[PDB]
Amino acid sequence: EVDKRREINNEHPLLMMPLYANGEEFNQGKYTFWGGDTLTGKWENIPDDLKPYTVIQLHPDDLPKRDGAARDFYEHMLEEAAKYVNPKTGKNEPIPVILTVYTAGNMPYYTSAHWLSTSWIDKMYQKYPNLHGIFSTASYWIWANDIENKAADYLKVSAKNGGYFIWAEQNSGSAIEKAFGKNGKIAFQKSVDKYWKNLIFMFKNTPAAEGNDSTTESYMKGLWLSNHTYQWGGLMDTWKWYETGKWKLFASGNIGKSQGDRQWLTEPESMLGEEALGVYLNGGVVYNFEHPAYTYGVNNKESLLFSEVIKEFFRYVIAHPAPSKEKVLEDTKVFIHGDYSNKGNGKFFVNVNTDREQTPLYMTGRYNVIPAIPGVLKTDKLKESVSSSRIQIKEITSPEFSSTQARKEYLNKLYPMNYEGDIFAQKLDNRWFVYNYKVNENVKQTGKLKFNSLEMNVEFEPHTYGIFERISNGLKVNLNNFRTNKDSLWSNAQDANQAKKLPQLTKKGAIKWIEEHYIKDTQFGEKRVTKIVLRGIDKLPTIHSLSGTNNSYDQPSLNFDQKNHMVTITINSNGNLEFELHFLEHT
Ligand SMILES: CC(=O)N[C@@H]1[C@@H](O[C@@H]2O[C@H](CO)[C@H](O)[C@H](O[C@H]3O[C@H](CO)[C@H](O)[C@H](O)[C@H]3NC(C)=O)[C@H]2O[C@@H]2O[C@@H](C)[C@@H](O)[C@@H](O)[C@@H]2O)[C@H](O)[C@@H](CO)O[C@H]1O
Repeated sequence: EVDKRREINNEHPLLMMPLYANGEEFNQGKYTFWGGDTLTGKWENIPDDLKPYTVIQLHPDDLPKRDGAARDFYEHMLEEAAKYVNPKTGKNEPIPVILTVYTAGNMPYYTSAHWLSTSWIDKMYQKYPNLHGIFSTASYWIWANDIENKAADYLKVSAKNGGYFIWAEQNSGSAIEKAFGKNGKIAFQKSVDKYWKNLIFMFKNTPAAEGNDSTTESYMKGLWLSNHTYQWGGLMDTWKWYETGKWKLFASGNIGKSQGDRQWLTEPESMLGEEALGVYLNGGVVYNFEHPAYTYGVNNKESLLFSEVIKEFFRYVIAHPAPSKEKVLEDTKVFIHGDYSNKGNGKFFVNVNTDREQTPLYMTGRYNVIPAIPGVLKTDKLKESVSSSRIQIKEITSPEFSSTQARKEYLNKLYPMNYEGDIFAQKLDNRWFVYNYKVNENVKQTGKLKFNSLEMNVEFEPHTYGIFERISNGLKVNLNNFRTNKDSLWSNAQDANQAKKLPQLTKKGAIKWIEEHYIKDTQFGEKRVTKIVLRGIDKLPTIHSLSGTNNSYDQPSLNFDQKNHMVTITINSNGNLEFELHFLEHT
C-alpha cells in the first residue's frame, strides 16, 4: 500500500467544498466559478478549525465540451492551489483538492470531463501532492457502457498514488448493484477486492421522485461494514424539491419539474441537518451538498444554511466522532444480502422506518439504518471480522422480508422499542438524537425519551432536530430549527397552477437572489416553539452556556413544579441553539 495522502474516518471526517467552473467566462479567457467564489478566497474563509477536514472539490460544470478545456481549467486551479501562501504566516500551504473526473457517463454531449484521461490523472497526482482524490458523480441516469471499467481505472490510479476515488451515486435503475457486477460488468468488483482502502462510496439523493434514499443509504453502510469501501457518506441535494415537484413551503398541489431555480432554494435549512444525521448516526463520515450557492454560499461568503446548519453540524461530528466500524458492527443485528431492485427499491422501508416513498428522512431510529449489500457481492470479509459474530446475515429473498408486515415483525424481535411517540429518535451512548420527520406538512410531533429513570418529553415542529446528552451535572442541549421564509420566491402565485407558470428565476437569477436577498436583507422565519419536559428532577434546573444564531431566540422559560419533580422548558427560536441545564435527579 502507498501511504494515504490524507485520513478519512470517524475522527477525520471530510466535508467536500464544491466549486463549479464557469464555462461562459472560460470562453472569455477567465478562470472563475459560478457564484463568484475564488479558490484562494474560499479556502481562506474556511474556519481554521475546519481546514484539516475540508477539501475543495472542483467540478467542470459547463466548460466547453471538447478536448483540452477541462485539463486547462483544472491545471490552472491546481497551480493556484499548489502555490497558495497563508498570509498570516507567509508559508506556502498547498490547498487540498479533489477533481471531478467522471459525471453524466462522461458522454461527450454532456461533459468536458470526457477529455480527462487516466494518464492525465496519474500525471496530476504525481505533480500535485495536494491532489488528494478524484470524484465520480451522477451517472445513475446515463449508465454508460464502460462505466464499471473506468471506475476500476479511477480506483487503481488513486491507490497507485495514495489518493481516494470517491463515487456518489443513487440506486436508480439498479446503479449500485450494477457497479459491483450485477449485470456481468465485474471490473470494478475486482478492483475493489484489491483497492477498497482507497474507495469512498456516497449516496446522491437528487433523484428523489424515484424514492431510492433508504435503499441506497443501506447499501452505502453495508458496503462499508463488509469492507467493500473504506468509508461512506452522502451528497444531500436541495434539488430534491424540484425532482418531487414541491413549491411554497406547506402549500398544496404539485408543480412538477417546472421551476428549478426557485425549487432548489426552498428546502428548509435545518432539513439538511436532518438528512446529515442519517450519515453520522450510521458511521458515515463524508459530506457534500448541492445546490452549492445555497448550501455553501457565494462570493467567498458563507450562506446562512452553511453558517447556522452545516458548519455547526460538521463541527459536532468532529467533536463527537461518529460510531466506528467496530461499534456499528457490534450494534448490527440484521445484515441484508441481496438486491433492493427486486424488492420494490425504496418501498422496502416504507412504513418500516420511512413514512413515504419520497423522503430523505426516517420516522424511527429503532432499527437505525439496516445495512445491506447487493446480491452480486459476498459477505466473506464481513464474517471474517471479530465484531460480526452476533449479526444475522439474511438473504433479501427471505420470508422475513417478503412484506412490510413481515419486515417489522422480524426486525422488532431483534431491535427492541426504545422510546415512545410518533417522531424520529435514535440513541447513542448518553445522547438522544431527535427530529420531526415531516417533509412538507405543518404538523408537530412528540416523543418520550429516557435516560435511565429520567424522563424527557419533547414537542417539535417540522424541520427541527435536537441532540440531548446526559452529562454528570445535567443535560447538554443542541437544537436546530433554522428555517428562513422563502415565500417571496413564490409571490404572485396563489396556487400550484399559477406557481408552475411563474417566470423562470433562472440559474443567474437564483445566484443574484442569493446575493441580494439571502446573503443580505434575509427574510428570516418566525420564531417557533419547542417544548422539553423533564420528569424526575430534584430542584429548579439552572441554565448555562446559552448561545445560538444571533437575534434568533428568546430567553428559554423554565417552569419548575416542585410537587411533581418536573420542569417544563419552553423555547421560542429559529436558528441553532445550545445550552446546558444543571440539575440532580429526584430519588
Ligand atoms: C438525474 C437528475 O436528477 N438530474 C439530471 C441532471 O443532474 C443534476 O440534476 C439537477 C436537477 O435535479 C440539476 O439540473 C443539476 O444541475 C444545475 O445545478 C448544478 C448545481 O447544483 C449546476 O449549477 C448545473 O450547471 C445546473 N444545470 C443547469 C442546466 O443549469 C444536475 O447536476 C449537475 O449535473 C450532474 C450530471 C452532475 O455533474 C452534478 O454534479 C451537477 O451538479 C443532469 O445534469 C441533467 C442533464 O440533462 O439530467 C438530469 O436528469
